[PDB]
Amino acid sequence: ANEVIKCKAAVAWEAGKPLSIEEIEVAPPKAHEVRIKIIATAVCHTDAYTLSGADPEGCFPVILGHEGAGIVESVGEGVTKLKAGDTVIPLYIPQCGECKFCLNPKTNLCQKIRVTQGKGLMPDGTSRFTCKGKTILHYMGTSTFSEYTVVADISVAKIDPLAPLDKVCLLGCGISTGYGAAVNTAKLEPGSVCAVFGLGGVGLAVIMGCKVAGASRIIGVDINKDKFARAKEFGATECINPQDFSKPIQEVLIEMTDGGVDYSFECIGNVKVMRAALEACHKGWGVSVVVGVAASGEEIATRPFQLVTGRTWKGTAFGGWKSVESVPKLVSEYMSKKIKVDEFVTHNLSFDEINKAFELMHSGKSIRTVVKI
Amino acid sequence: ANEVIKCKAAVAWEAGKPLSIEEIEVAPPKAHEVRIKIIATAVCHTDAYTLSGADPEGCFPVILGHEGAGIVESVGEGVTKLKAGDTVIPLYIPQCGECKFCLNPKTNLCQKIRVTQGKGLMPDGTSRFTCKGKTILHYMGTSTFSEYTVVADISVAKIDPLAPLDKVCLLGCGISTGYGAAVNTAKLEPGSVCAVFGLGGVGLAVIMGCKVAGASRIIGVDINKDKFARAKEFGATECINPQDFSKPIQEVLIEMTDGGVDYSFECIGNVKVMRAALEACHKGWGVSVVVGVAASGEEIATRPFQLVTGRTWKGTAFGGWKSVESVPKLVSEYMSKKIKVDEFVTHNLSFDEINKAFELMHSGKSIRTVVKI
Ligand SMILES: [K+]
Ligand SMILES: [K+]
Ligand SMILES: [Zn+2]
Ligand SMILES: [Zn+2]
Ligand SMILES: [Zn+2]
Ligand SMILES: [Zn+2]
Repeated sequence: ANEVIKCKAAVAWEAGKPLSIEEIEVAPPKAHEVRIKIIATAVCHTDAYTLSGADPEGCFPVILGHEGAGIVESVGEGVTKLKAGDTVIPLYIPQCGECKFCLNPKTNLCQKIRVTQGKGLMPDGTSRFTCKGKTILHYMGTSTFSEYTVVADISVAKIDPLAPLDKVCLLGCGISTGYGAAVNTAKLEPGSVCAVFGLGGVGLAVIMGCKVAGASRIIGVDINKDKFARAKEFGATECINPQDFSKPIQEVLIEMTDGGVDYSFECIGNVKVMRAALEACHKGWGVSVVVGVAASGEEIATRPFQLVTGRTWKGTAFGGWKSVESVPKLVSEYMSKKIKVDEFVTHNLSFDEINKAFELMHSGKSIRTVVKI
Repeated sequence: ANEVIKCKAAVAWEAGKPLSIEEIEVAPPKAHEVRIKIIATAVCHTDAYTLSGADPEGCFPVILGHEGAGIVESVGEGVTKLKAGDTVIPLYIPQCGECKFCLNPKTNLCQKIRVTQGKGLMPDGTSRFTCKGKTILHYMGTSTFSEYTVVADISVAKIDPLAPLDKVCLLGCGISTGYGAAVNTAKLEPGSVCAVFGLGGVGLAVIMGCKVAGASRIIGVDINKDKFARAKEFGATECINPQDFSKPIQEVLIEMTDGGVDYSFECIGNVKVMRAALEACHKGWGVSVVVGVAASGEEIATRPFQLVTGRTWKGTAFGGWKSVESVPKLVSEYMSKKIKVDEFVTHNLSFDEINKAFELMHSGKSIRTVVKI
């Protein structure tokens, strides 16, 4: 029978502090749960946001991480679609396929287990993690910063067994989110003129998506010009640094596109840039998609005139992908060379050096650092 | 040859004062212009707004009015599509049919004459109105509060000769705007749950559109319960007065619809209500359409979280209808009984009593007052 597993995990004991590599215990999977051996994981801006303590919903102690890939170690009772050995990717956006959201083609926001997930617990209201006599919380239903994690059986995507996990773990959030923002949320048409604010992992994926969709122009926008080279490699036709201008960035974009862009994407999480992204859109048919997650309490604003005269304000979560059915297809698109993933990896580290990944992100030198468990 | 015409018109010499019935001179139609004999007109909230003086770009003196219907009296050089005797409706939203906007299926905001129109002038930068030696400005390119008006030849919809002008003049703005907001901007699907804020002419037209689209639930929202009866007559499944609840109206609507509405429409021009309308929308797929025009400088706001979790913020102008090609079709839908127009008329007055139409505006079980020229 499935026994308790003693392994290593990067525990976040408290907000504002680095992660600590600890010996933890991972309980066996209960009914409709799956225990996964994490092979590779990466750090997303969101993991850092929660660790900072700025997240009102953040609770400690906790095992963070939501971009990962591994192998099913064991399954709980009732689980038949998955078995030991299956290659998988943990999902923070599950897909029960039965709730009103899963049944509605216009959304991917399954609500079946959100309450418990928000509390860092499995669907039955308890955690499978313990460390030095203390209960350790789950995070985003995935907790990938551990040699072994337990997730709800609806939070699992079974993928191509030949997929390189040290690469597809990135489809766990960043890449999928930006890519989906373009082809799912915006559904931009061939020839579209697009602007992408923020040239990090998500922004690059948006550009990637705009290129796949056939955009005629893709303008990258970032104050850090060191991000331009890679942005162009991904498809950006040109990049502009807001600091090189003495007028609001939206005015710059309107000027260089004769009215504004057809589609804009904010991939930073800055409400001011969000307003700018909307206002840089063309009158009559422009559409701006909010992809980044802004700090709590912060509000976006603009004059209703902007909407009345034709612009549309949208947002997206995990690129609008119905997770369980989509993630496997995204992996296949990677395997068939339709989308890029390898190009997103700028650094590689061992599990013990996971804090360097946070350091590299904060310093803005990297796009994605893959951590080998 | 076309002579100067001496006729009656309701002139607004200054803001805050009643319109004055004056005897004016209407110059003949210059190149690509059309002089129309106005048979019937009505007052829209926008006319009242401009007259109030609370409008920054509102100039004086001016001949207001933009909801009208009449007959072509004469046309200027180069006009071949229209001729004396044609039955028409003046358009504040043109359709030159050649600009980037007119050629784009996603918008109806022709820009060919926007600049001159905003200045109360014809395309050539001059006005065709004079009174007591003073030049009188045009308004919204229509100036229907006159026995005769002159408009750009692209601001004309040629309609069914059998149409009752004392009725279809309302298709000049109010009805068409609300109706189009539902079927063009929202494009709501059968069975949709809707909420309409503001139960005036525009609001009722939105309700009408929701019913035509097959909406299942249509909740009218207004602080004036006197507007509910007619709202139900037009199709509202129920009406609620925000003042009857302690909780913010969006929370009330979310509770009533188990999550929020599929589509909301703000038909008041209040940024606070626009925010409530958006937040009253269901997670994952809710859409809110701003139909009302807010006061200058005022802005709408919300937490980006609302968009990231699936809601969309939109707006509309004249219901998104390509004016010249759509108005004739709308007249035909009225003639074939697909939509209502007669039910919007709550009062009838003579031209000299036009000021009462404005008095009736500031309150009531009054929707539209048709002024017989
Ligand atoms: K689209
Ligand atoms: K729709
Ligand atoms: Zn993430
Ligand atoms: Zn579900
Ligand atoms: Zn045009
Ligand atoms: Zn109007």
